[PDB]
Amino acid sequence: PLAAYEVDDSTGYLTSDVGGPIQDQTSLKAGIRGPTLLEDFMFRQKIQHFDHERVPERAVHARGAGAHGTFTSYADWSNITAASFLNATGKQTPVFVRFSTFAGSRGSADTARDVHGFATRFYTDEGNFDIVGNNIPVFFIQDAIQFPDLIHSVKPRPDNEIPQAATAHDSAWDFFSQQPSTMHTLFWAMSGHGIPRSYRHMDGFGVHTFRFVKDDGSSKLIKWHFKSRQGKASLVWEEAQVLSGKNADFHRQDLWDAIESGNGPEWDVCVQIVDESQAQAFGFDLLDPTKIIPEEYAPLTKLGLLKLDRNPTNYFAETEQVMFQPGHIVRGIDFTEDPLLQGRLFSYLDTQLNRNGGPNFEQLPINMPRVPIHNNNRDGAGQMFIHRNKYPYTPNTLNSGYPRQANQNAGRGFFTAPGRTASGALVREVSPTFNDHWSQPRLFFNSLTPVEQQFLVNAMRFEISLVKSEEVKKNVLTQLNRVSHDVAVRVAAAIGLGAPDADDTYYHNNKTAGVSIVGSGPLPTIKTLRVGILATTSESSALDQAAQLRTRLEKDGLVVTVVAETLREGVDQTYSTADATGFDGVVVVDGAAALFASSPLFPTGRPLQIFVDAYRWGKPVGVCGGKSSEVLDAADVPEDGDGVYSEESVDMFVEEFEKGLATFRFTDRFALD
Amino acid sequence: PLAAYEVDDSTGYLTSDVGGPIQDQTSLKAGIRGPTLLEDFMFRQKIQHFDHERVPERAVHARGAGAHGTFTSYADWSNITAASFLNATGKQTPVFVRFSTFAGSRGSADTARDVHGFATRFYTDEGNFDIVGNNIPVFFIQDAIQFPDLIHSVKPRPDNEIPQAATAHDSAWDFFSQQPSTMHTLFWAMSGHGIPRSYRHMDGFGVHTFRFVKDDGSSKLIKWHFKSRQGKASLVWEEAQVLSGKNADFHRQDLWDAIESGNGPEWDVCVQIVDESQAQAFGFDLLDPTKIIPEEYAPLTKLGLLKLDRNPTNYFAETEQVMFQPGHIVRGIDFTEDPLLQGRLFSYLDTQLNRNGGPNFEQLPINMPRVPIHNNNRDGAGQMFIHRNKYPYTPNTLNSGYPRQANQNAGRGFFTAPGRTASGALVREVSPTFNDHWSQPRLFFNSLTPVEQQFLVNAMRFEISLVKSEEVKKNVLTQLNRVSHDVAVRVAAAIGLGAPDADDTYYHNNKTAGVSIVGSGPLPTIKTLRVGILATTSESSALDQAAQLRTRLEKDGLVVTVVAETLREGVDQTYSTADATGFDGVVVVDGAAALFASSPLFPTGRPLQIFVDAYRWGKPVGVCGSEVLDAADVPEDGDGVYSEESVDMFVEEFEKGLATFRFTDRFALDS
Amino acid sequence: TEQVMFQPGHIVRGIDFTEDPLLQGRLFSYLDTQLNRNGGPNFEQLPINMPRVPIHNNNRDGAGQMFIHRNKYPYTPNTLNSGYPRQANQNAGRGFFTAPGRTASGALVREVSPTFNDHWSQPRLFFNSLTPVEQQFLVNAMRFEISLVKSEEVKKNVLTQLNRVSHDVAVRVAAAIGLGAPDADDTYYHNNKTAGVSIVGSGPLPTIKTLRVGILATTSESSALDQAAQLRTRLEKDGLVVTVVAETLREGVDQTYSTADATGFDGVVVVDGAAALFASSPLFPTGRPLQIFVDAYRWGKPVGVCGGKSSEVLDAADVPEDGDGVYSEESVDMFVEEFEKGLATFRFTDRFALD
Ligand code: HDD
Ligand code: HDD
Ligand SMILES: [Ca+2]
Ligand SMILES: [Ca+2]
Ligand SMILES: [Ca+2]
Repeated sequence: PLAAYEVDDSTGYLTSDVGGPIQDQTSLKAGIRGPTLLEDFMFRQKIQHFDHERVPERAVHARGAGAHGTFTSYADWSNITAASFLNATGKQTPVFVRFSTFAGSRGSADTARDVHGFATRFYTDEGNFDIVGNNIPVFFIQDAIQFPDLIHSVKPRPDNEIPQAATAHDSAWDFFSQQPSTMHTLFWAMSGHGIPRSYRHMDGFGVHTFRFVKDDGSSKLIKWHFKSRQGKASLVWEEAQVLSGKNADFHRQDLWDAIESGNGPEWDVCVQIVDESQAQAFGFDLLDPTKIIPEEYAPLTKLGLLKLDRNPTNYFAETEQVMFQPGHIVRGIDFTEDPLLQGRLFSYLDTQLNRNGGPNFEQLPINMPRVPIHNNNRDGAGQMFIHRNKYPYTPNTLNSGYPRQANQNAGRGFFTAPGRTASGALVREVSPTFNDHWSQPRLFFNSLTPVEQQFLVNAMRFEISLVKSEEVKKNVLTQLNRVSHDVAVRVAAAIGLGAPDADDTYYHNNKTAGVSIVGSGPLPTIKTLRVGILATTSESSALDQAAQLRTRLEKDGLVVTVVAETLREGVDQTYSTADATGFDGVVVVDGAAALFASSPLFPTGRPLQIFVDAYRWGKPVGVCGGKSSEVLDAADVPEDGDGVYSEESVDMFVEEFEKGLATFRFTDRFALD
Repeated sequence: PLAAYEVDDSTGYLTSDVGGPIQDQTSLKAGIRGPTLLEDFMFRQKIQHFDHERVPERAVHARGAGAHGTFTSYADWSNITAASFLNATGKQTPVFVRFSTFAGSRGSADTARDVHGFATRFYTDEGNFDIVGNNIPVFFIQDAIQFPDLIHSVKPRPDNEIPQAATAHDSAWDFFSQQPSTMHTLFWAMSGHGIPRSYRHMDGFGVHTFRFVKDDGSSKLIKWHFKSRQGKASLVWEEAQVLSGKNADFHRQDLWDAIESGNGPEWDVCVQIVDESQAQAFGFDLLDPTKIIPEEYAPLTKLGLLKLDRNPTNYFAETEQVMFQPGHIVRGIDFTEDPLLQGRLFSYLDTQLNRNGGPNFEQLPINMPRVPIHNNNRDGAGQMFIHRNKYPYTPNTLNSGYPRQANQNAGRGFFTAPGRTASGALVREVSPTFNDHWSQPRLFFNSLTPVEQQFLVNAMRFEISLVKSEEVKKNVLTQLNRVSHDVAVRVAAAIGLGAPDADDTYYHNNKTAGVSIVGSGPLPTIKTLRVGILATTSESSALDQAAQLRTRLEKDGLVVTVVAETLREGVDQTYSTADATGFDGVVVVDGAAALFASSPLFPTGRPLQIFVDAYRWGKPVGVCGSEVLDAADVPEDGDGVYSEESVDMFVEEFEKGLATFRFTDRFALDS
Repeated sequence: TEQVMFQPGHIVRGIDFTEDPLLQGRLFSYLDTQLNRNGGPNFEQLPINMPRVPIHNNNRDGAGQMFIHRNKYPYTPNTLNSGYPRQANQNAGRGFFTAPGRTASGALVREVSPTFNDHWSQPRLFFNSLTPVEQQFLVNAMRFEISLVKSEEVKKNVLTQLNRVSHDVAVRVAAAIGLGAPDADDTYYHNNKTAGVSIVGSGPLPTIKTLRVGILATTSESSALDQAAQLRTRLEKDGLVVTVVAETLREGVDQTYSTADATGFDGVVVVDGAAALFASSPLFPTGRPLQIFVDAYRWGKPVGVCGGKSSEVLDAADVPEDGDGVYSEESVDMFVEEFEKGLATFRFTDRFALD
């Protein structure tokens, strides 16, 4: 896809950047034990390059990972949009997607509790079109001017830069409690959507209302929804924390691996579409980025399929250097007067100057379009083009009036939706239509399962209990209470304050479909899911059972890891490196039962800790071979529990265990208030 | 110390950067539901600043933390060096120190297994002097030109950028096994030195041989050693991994807290001093940065005290922007022909152009000297001075010959040690004197305790089992076996390969003092160490027990956290947020026994897991008030296990255990 | 000077923008372009750019950050820094505020207001307001530049636009470049004038202080230097900058004929003791002394000979004694009094031909 820019070093002699063959292993010296010479250009070119390898990390979403793929349109969508990449059944457009967390710096853990980015570039035949989205459909704030306040509050305290990749400190919760617009996103981040199981098991949302614009100039309002074909799934917090230490790269590795194994993830690219006249028809303002349109009021139209199926060749060149902009817009789409979106337009063009160090960042292979470029932009540091047109001004006669102006009527220009209008004073004021900060957070909460609601309360309990200021904590309970009195009461319990009296202004009982994770049924596929098989070298029997299990499980697309004391034929991982965070389900072969009752080869109690951890975190666990009580009794796991399996028959074991993998989590193991 | 540069925003109205009062909470729009206007300069100035907040992270040592302090000279050292900061008994020089890991990016965890940076700036009355050191006294490679090879191999694989902050992958071990100079630093990194308990519980080393130069021109060869006065301590690996998730900020938080509480860490700044004639006298070449001088051959001389006692005011401005250079040298010190050192001098000047974006990085407050600057450097982006001298060239008459040249005999100039010499062909060749890559790794290994040796084998077992390539794994065994056959046998066992036959060229039995962690006796102080008291709100007796334990422990300078199901008066932390990685010792109060036998307030089994984790990780653990110890399966007769009715008897025992710090009998040994 | 970074966005309370679509865009440009010049976002921290009042805001970090901020809670709204800094606006803290009478209405358009469409009437007003010679100078600048335009079609297109402002201008510029002017097109012609835009019409200068007088002398006669010295004293008293020019430097001589040029002077005086120079030396280029006097005259400057013998200098220069702005007195005092009026007059525009 970027094949034209690739550099092959599978053969040949080392050269400088200017093609002179050289060596690079010993410095030039005055004598064998002498000082290094200034004239050693080999040394200096190589070390200068190294000294300058790094670029500024993104200001937000610094930690992330990307892949190439393809978008395919299901129809000719000319009836609703002029957009070219949507103009034909089966029409294919190359994409590049980067996923990310939000707060953390570029080496922070994938499995922090955070908002996640989901940024998609369509290299369309009428220009690059970016949808720069998140895994959560609403944002914290209602005006782009507040962006640095939010980000300052969420990032580490600036005297000591503590804590990394976390909202669990005074400043973030001070901001949330003083700025109540944040409530809706906060509730999302405190649910399982804050700790998704993988990039593949989350959705993407454009967040803002945009416009679809036909060639005749008429427009409709839309929201983007990228709906996962892998299903929605999350971690539990106490698993996430351990995972952040055991494997900071979990999400990027999961994505890389799924793509390498031929299981590249897929989304349905959907929109909600409503009329301009419905901007305030739903009990809120469609310009307000803190609100969703409940699916009951407007259903998804599936536009096409997004599949990621190709890993990058060089992470830095492709993933680190990709520079998205919501200003990368194409004919057939337009902006709205969402004051959050409005300010983003400025920010993303400006910030790339910081990252790239110069104005020619669109010339980087990953940012280049796949159609010709005709304009009078010139010069700048790092200019890679050699322009032939020596009259780069409009209007001209000396280049015969080229390039020609493009617009609604000619050259398939972008155009602002011609129905759009402005009226009134030039104001720095907030629309009173934006003022209800609480009803939609309550709607979201109502729509979770009882155990899911517990998980969310328990996340707030965790975070707020780490806030040092009593006053901030009181202010936090004040805002929570406006969403739900019960939530305030339950989180106050953990922090030894009293909740304030019920304030019912915004209370209600309504629910909406499609926002719950635990409620979304079993996963539609178990391909790529990870099964750990805990075995031993001390019994040839155990290794036999493991091999039999492997054969049967791998037939169904599961990634099987056999664990034992030491590596050898058929064993993938040692107990020393193994951890429950590494598996979606854990099986002990009964040949290995003795290990679950000391070794220099692994930390004491490791085999049993993996089983106990997996059970406590809600995963399918079991013993295969028929003798289960020694292991289960050691783990305090009840033989009759949901998602606990015990069979002698390998075929029967796997048939039951695979249902448990699709269920994914057994939530009956978590206590409720 | 940087007070002149401080900005106070505790009062006043919001202004732009040019002092015009503004607001910053709502955009300017055409109508109340209208589009944002280009003429909103309040918006654009604020968001432009934010857009440009980030600067490139350091190419290595990107993850770090810093503090201000003071160095105090013990003596007048004029008899060995001309260095002004060492020229009088009791002479004080402000310092700034940054500690770091090595491989990880910004945000990665403090408790990765890694080499650690320990970079010290002395703002002397004769210029800034930097010692840019590590916690390990030898480096991987023997020539600066190999640095990008080492770093590429150790940092994440460049197709997918995995794994973060770790040598546990094919490329690192490919390089190690192909470049055997790496063996000595590798053995250090695979020891407890790879996972120190804090910045305060590690030493600092200059690594290279440098020269001390007297005013009379004569020179001696030296090594810098910063010897911790808190003692040396490490984590265990299985604890460190969890810690990296539970608190990535563990080291920087430990440093911040120690300073805030009046317990700023101290080091004795030391040197080994030897004659120029002894360059090759110790069985290796003093120019070779992969070798130590055993303390048996050359004892340490204490020059003065380094103390850190002041946290920064703004992390970015001070810690992130501090730009160290070994080129920051002062009269009385000189370089050697160490080819690793030689190339560092180029690198650290060049690299600040990347970080700062321009040539005036020395004008940042944290980089400024504390004496006047007189030179003819001019212009450049971000120029902060207004130079009065309009004839900035030498030689001149129009500025009366100023600034004047400084040298050995005038203006206290820096001078290259005058005895230094060069001879021979201009070569890109390695000295044969560098060729022994294995003896000193074996020296180091020999000097560790039996269980220390086991930890190191187990770290290699852990990492090498993750290396996918069979051929790389075999190549690694070939190298380890040249250091020790027994090491190669023991790590080969974990990876299902056969160890190669013993090859005894570099085997020996010698030991050297001062390199072992577990062997270095109990900690000389237990101030700052963390005790978690596990209690319950369901019994008032439990809280009374915890409160009484608190009073007695805090007297002795320990940081006490009382844990229970929920927060209230006397309780610091919930079981939900508590972890054994957060404590140096764990005490259960009798009255809370029931908890160790389910709750919506914390994950199932959390209270007993803390206690069990702590025990298995080697910590002092106890019950104050056998029921608990049974449930935990912790033996009452265990070293570092405590069981006492009386709070006074308990504390007195338990504090002895905190000084011992780790009970290593809890770890299995090979064969 | 090099580092000063101006912005129209540097605005204060009591002033506001208009919807001038040129002004509007400038506001973006000057903030952005400083990133290029400075290489980073902290350009307002350069000494020449700093304000002379306290700065209170939550801008942080960036390359070249020179401040050490004490406020560790730089976000609004906060309680952890007690709500500081406080928002400033019309009603509090002397905030900037957009003029509240300001309003917008209509479609979001990339369209030009028809109110902007007269491009020619005001150029005509400007031209009408210049003096005849001044109009000739303008025509001649156009003649100079347009004759260097190589494309025939461009030159024709230029004549088209010129003709819409003034047919006479089009005809006169066209004569120099060998094309015909298009026929008169009177849509925008008029005879209106406006005050204060003319240079040559704005009367004598109000002060001659700082103006430059070159006195051309010689070392060959000790009387020439005595004359130069008398003139210097008289002229410097009135705050003129006097350069005495001779073949070589010495006490009283400021520069050599070799470095001297008419472009260096607002007026040129020859002391009649130096007449023989105006009639070869290794010390300056052939004919330099006469050339300085001839250039000065032809460029419209006051020129003169002081001492009483003028005819040899004036005749060699083809300058008429009775010319305006040509002076010839024996008396130093009388010479200076006359010459200084010529310096205020500044240029003698009768020396330039009209169409
Ligand atoms: C006005 C400032 C501001 C506001 C209000 C937004 N952000 Fe943004 N965003 C940026 C300022 C910006 C940025 C600082 O300009 C970034 C950082 C790196 C970059 O290229 O743009 C960016 C990064 C960026 C990334 C990473 C892109 C990549 O992977 O390279 C994603 C996914 C988003 N943001 C998503 C959004 C969502 C869904 C928003 C709310 C609807 C949002 N941002 C609000
Ligand atoms: C030729 C390249 C070169 C080589 C051979 C070395 N390094 Fe280095 N080091 C760098 C090039 C580098 C650098 C890339 O230039 C850094 C990164 C950021 C910086 O300011 O300098 C640096 C960072 C740096 C830091 C972080 C300083 C801070 O806290 O800001 C420390 C502590 C060290 N290194 C210490 C060492 C030691 C003890 C070495 C072996 C004796 C050594 N380096 C070899
Ligand atoms: Ca904070
Ligand atoms: Ca690798
Ligand atoms: Ca730059």
